[PDB]
Amino acid sequence: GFARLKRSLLKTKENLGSGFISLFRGKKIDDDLFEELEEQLLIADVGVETTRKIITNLTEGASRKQLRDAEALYGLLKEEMGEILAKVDEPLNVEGKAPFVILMVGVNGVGKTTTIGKLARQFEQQGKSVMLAAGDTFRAAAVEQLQVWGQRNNIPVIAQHTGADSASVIFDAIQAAKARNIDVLIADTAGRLQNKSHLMEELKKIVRVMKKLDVEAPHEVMLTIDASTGQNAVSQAKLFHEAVGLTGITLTKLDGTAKGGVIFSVADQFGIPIRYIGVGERIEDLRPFKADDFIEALFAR
Amino acid sequence: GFARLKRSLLKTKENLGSGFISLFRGKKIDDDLFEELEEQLLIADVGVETTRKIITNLTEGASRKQLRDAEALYGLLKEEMGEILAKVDEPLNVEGKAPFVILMVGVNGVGKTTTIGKLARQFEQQGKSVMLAAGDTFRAAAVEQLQVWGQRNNIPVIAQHTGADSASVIFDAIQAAKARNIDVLIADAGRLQNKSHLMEELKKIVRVMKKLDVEAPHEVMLTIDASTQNAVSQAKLFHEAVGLTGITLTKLDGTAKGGVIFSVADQFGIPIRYIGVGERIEDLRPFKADDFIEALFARED
Ligand SMILES: N#Cc1ccc2cc[nH]c2c1
Ligand SMILES: N#Cc1ccc2cc[nH]c2c1
Ligand SMILES: N#Cc1ccc2cc[nH]c2c1
Ligand SMILES: N#Cc1ccc2cc[nH]c2c1
Ligand code: NA
Repeated sequence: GFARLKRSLLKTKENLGSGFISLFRGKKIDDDLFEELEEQLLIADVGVETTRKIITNLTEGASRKQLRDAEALYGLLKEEMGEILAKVDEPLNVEGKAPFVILMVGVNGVGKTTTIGKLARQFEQQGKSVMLAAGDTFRAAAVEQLQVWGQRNNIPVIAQHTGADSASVIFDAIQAAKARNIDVLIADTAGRLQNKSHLMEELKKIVRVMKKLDVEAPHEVMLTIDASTGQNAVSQAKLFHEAVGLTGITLTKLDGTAKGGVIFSVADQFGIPIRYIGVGERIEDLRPFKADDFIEALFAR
Repeated sequence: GFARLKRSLLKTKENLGSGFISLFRGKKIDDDLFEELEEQLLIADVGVETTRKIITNLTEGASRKQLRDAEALYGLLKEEMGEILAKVDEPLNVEGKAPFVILMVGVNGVGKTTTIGKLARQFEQQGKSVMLAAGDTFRAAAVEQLQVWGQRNNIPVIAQHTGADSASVIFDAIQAAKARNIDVLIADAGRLQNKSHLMEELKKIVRVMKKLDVEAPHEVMLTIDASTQNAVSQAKLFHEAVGLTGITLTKLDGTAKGGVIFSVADQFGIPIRYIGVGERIEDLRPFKADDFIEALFARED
């Protein structure tokens, strides 16, 4: 089962889920064993504190049943890691708002703009009318590409001149979305790396200006991060969460990275729903995150 | 690849998968719509019981999600139909036995003998040695076709005179396969005229097999023809008569009634090992439920 997800997770599977099978084969449960396991979890980008949590519950659970063969750790690990992901299994529901405003935050070059396009096309396939706000206002090439993408797919894109105030663009977009009975408004934002404090105050300004038109907006604050960037994904999540308060995460580029295990760190450290995972190039490969599917593909033996 | 798979399903896609799109376009979610959808599933050979389950789950999930637009039923239906096939998505693994014995059951004229040849060539291509047993012993023309095929393809075929005891032929083939360290033995009657006979003959075959290897047959594989509820009915008969462990469904291409795969999956819960979607050896595809669903529900809008 799950042949496509298993292929996407091939490099992750070398260290997590099925990768544990060779690590445990014919070993006994002792400190040597748990030390090897901790090393492997850290190599897989699971994170220092998440790994310590797993080893602790795993060691206590082994002791209680007086488990002796390391092979018996497998089911316990699958349960422990499964519960980490279950806590952030919650599909995004955009129904019933006029418009449902998604604020897309995150650094440039990690699939934020790709994710906007795929979400837009999915929502329109669902029968919703979508509009985009080109809030990354100082990147003239990014804004023009977004506008060209909108013209190609008959989706309105609200934009202003290079250097325009992003909070102004997004205000004008909410106003236009409301006038045009738009169901989902997806607002891009700047993702420059220099000067982190400036970007964060810019996002807080956007949120305050939105609330001049709708106090429930933004209805979703969605971070996009790229699994191939390993722990940098965690550090980005922390920065954006502390600044504007995330309500959802999209984790892209799971296919072809050995660092997919960063999902556990993201899930455990923040408890924010992971709404979507990106497991390939298709629109349909931005998949709603389903924890038990992910675990099954990972641990399938 | 995936593009050939989509093309091979175009006729079934008229009414299932992407065939649902025109049905939902601009409609409200009400009983008229669910009635039309139920009728469309039944026409596609999904089956009364399986259709009732799909419609019930879809209706409940639409309510809970508070859906407004019929277009949004598409993703829920893709998930419901995908879950039916996920539950029978276990691949056949023929490795590690001397020989791995596949007992091929099914009626005559549904691609059973074609499937035997394609599997034999696929296994050979993977580096495994293969033997066939001509267990359809009262049909002289069929035995000779199988012998001719084995001659043409340099694969040994164990056979006896017309009217030989099937279980004895298969007994002799397992003996020979074991002596020659053959990796895979594929054993071929499929007469439904007196079904009480055919079924008792299968139980005799299995009993005799177990004299030489208590694990044999390692797989009991039914073959049925997707272009034929006859295929649903043959699976019921063989399922109750013998313990099926796998199912091959042939001729999915060029037929517009692709729902039998869903009815078979849901009613019996037996793994679907292979689907035949064309004339080439490789068009007998190891079944991947996720690939199949994606091809069936592929949409470009
Ligand atoms: N998916 C997606 C996508 C593809 C191209 C562009 C260009 C600007 N935004 C885009 C989004
Ligand atoms: N265009 C624009 C616009 C309109 C109102 C406010 C309020 C704060 N920024 C704004 C920008
Ligand atoms: N693939 C295949 C195939 C087609 C015809 C016969 C007849 C006896 N074995 C057969 C195998
Ligand atoms: N050829 C043949 C054969 C040999 C032994 C037994 C035992 C039961 N059936 C058998 C058939
Ligand atoms: Na499968």
